Amino acid sequence: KMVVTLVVTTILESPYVMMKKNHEMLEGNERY
Repeated sequence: KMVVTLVVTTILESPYVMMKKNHEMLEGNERY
């Protein structure tokens, strides 16, 4: 053939950053 020759950190506080329902099932970016 042709031969070419040339992040965001947070905390576990309840009102600020809480884990939503089904956190064990859906975990990651869309979890908190």
